[PDB]
Amino acid sequence: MFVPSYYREPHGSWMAELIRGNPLAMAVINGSTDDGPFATHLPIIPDPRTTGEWPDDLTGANLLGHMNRANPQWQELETGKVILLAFTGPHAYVSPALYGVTPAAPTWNFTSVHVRGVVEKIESLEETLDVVRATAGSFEARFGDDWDPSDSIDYFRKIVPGVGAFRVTVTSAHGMFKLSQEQPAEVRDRVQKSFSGRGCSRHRETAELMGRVPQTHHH
Amino acid sequence: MFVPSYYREPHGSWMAELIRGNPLAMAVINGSTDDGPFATHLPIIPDPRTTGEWPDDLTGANLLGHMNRANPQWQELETGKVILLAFTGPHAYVSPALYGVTPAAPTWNFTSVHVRGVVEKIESLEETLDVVRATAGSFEARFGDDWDPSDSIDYFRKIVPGVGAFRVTVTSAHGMFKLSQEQPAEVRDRVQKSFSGRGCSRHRETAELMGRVPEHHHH
Ligand code: HEM
Ligand code: HEM
Repeated sequence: MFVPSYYREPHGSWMAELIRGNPLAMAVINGSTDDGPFATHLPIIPDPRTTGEWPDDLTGANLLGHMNRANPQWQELETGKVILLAFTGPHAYVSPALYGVTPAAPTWNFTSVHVRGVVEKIESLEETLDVVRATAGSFEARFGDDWDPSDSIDYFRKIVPGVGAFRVTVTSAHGMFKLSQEQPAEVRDRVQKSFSGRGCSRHRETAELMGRVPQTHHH
Repeated sequence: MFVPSYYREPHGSWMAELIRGNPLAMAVINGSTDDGPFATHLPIIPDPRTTGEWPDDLTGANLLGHMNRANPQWQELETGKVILLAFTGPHAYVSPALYGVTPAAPTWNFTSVHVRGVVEKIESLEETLDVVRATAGSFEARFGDDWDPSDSIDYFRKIVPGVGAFRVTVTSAHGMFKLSQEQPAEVRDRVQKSFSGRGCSRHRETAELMGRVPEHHHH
């Protein structure tokens, strides 16, 4: 991932936070020269084993995902293949009108974590079930409404033969936190102020992240 | 793009619409077997000279983008290479507690357009400057606050040698509009109703899309 130094994650935990808050990744592997790469949007969770052995920069951590086994990308997920998982968080277009500075150019503030690693296909029926149930339980607790899977565990087992589950061992993770760090403090405050007053949560989230980046040229 | 039949764009114009509102694409090309694919977030516009604005049918359309020429992906972007541009729109986790049905599994409603095409590198500095000026002007009208670049056109010339601009001639465009179409009408209404009341606009945006649609995912 190409990241100018002033847009790198302010601390490694920001990557963890973004991955956990936006776990529907784009999973990308090389394809043929004529087809281009494969890409599938699919849910990713940290492997619960990694919680007790957490690496600061996520290197060597294990993530889990699944996809449809009818999806052509599944046939290509050979164990040992390199994979990219791209997670995106809040973002918003920045009008130069908020800068109060001339000259200037517009830009887009945005947040992204690119994780690279090696795929291992999961074939076991029980381990596949462990993946989808841990994904269901983690997402429901974080984003849901106290739904109880207990009456649907047998339902999961009925449909689990269709699941293509896989593990990613992380070889690198990098954050792009493009939040006006190139601008003077007075200029970032003006954008952040304008973004807070929008009321559209995505703008508010972007403003909150820009406020937590310490004082550190793009465009 | 792998898309179950019931999640495909109901009309080609939905894809243009999504790209229009979320033009910061993830631009992806193949890499080496050891590196994995290249991926860069960058802004995409229709070529004003040809396509001009967004058409229902994107096949054969000409798009333009740019990235930093110092970005390793620029070196690998040979003219004639295939590229993927992935655009994402609104999305939201769906708790089964909204279904009122047992058993069930959770899911994530989301929207995505994958555009594939053939790359042509732009080398003229004036044409490169044309690309970024058209991008800034288009985005400012759509997302900004009436900022006038006139006093910054000389600033653009100063920094434009760093711009790697490129054209994509589109060979295919496919939409993933995952909006609970696998669920019965009463269930879709109930999820959509809940998304309207959340107050996070991303949820409202997802609800508005579910309302526009008149199947065995997780079934
Ligand atoms: C909890 C959050 C979950 C999310 C967000 C989620 C999301 C998804 C997505 C987006 C796909 C399509 C992948 C592709 O395009 O290749 C998929 C596939 C699939 N998932 Fe999940 N899933 C979740 C949990 C579960 C659970 C608990 C099960 C139970 C076994 C399950 C079973 C399946 C199956 C069978 C498929 C492939 C066939 C189909 O789409 O029905 N998933 N999932
Ligand atoms: C709304 C309008 C624009 C947006 C959203 C935008 C966005 C971006 C992004 C995301 C990158 C990073 C690409 C990478 O990671 O490799 C970039 C690079 C660049 N953009 Fe633009 N751009 C816009 C307009 C312009 C204009 C008008 C110019 C004037 C020349 C310009 C000059 C550059 C340059 C020189 C770079 C490479 C070096 C750097 O990032 O500072 N951009 N732009």
